[PDB]
Amino acid sequence: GLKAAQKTLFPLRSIDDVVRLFAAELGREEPDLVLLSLVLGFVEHFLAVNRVGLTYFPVADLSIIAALYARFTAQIRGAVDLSLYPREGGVSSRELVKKVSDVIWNSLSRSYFKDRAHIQSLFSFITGTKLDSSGVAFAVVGACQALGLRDVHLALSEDHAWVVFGPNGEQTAEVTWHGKGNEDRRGQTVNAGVAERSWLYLKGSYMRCDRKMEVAFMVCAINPSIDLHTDSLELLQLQQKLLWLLYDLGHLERYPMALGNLADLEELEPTPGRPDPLTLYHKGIASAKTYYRDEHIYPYMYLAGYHCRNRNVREALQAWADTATVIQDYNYCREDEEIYKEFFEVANDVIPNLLKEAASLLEAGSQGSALQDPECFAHLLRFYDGICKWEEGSPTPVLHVGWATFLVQSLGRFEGQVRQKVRIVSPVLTFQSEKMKGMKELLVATKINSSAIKLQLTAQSQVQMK
Ligand SMILES: N#Cc1cc2cc(CN3CCC(Nc4ncnc5sc(CC(F)(F)F)cc45)CC3)ccc2n1CC(N)=O
Repeated sequence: GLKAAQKTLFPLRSIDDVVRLFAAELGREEPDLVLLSLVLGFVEHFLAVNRVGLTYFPVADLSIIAALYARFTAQIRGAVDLSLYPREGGVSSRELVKKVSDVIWNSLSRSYFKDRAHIQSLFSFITGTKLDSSGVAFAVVGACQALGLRDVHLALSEDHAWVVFGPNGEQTAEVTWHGKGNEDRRGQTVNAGVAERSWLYLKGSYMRCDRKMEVAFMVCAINPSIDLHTDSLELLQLQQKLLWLLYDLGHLERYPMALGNLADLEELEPTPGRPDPLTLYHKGIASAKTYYRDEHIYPYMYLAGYHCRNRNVREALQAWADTATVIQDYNYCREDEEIYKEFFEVANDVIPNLLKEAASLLEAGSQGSALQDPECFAHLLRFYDGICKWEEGSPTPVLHVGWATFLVQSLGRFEGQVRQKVRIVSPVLTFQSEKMKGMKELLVATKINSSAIKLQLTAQSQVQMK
């Protein structure tokens, strides 16, 4: 509107007043995305971007928020003439969605760093004419709600955002960019990406948000970071409370990554009487299994990261083996580079550092070490198996000799007598990839044959002539 009933909690003088606003909005038929995003971006601005003058909480006065809201609705209503796009069926057309996407896109500053913090909200859009990639998608959905287009909803993968709309909410449209130096496909469907079985489009098992999930998205999108070394405790507390509000109302049921975010917040500062972080990570994974065919990677990455921080080697390896078991049934496509980067960092940095510490601790007499547990060696092997299987049939390869050195080093952290105890069947482990099936021979020698490993992992045809 803003409607009279939306205004009665103002001014917001505290974290808990913001929470009350969210609770009130979530109790309405259609929570007001524009109002909520402006409020979050306002408080984020004054708690993370510019804390000059801060004494407790940046009071959000109705006059200030209403004026921001008016700037948004005036910009959208002036630019989008709904009479030019007649709505058949109480649903929107592709042309109308593209128009809204154009209006947001064309409003943005000509030149800015797209990867900077605090450019996610409508507050950034109105005051700085800056949005990040998924911020543009959110803004298009907020603009469509403001226009009365109840069918337009946010669609989310693990690295991208677009909208669904139209009859039965069955249409898809690109509304923002993806990555850096990819050609924009705004206006198009996502069918080619679903059909090529890329991770970016999750084989079609992406999130199709309702309004409540779009609220959850903006809450996950809060960025408490003040700088590299410093987070806003106020914004961490706000995000954590809003996530629990959403959780209690049922709106994180179909949002795996939000559960992982909340688990991470609880690890940092536990809320008395709430589920442990581990419980929450496992609920994230359950969500992915239940609603998204177990086709998501981050629920397992979140779990693994928690075990890695707690130096739980065994359970970190199991979770990373599970991440690889998901990825194996995708094709590695152009525009999947963020998930390649994650797997690369885990294989080539995180696991080696973890195993190096484990090796030192073993030398010092640790008992029950992952390095003496053949089931842990099997998890490491299943992690590599899934990466190798991922690469099979992909249009772009994954592995290269830069991975092989770390594989040899990681295998060698397990003594031969531990490695011997895994039974590789055609602990028991079965390999899905042809690369690992050929490597089986090499995996039990007391001294691993480094060169042969390297040849098998990279499928390098020849050794040096001279
Ligand atoms: N092990 C481990 C591990 C844990 C872990 C945790 C993270 C944390 N990120 C996990 C993903 C999370 N992303 C999200 N969280 C909620 N909602 C959304 S919707 C969306 C798509 C977009 F942006 F809208 F286009 C992304 C996304 C942002 C936080 C990143 C890499 C991680 N790793 C891999 C690593 N390299 O350490």
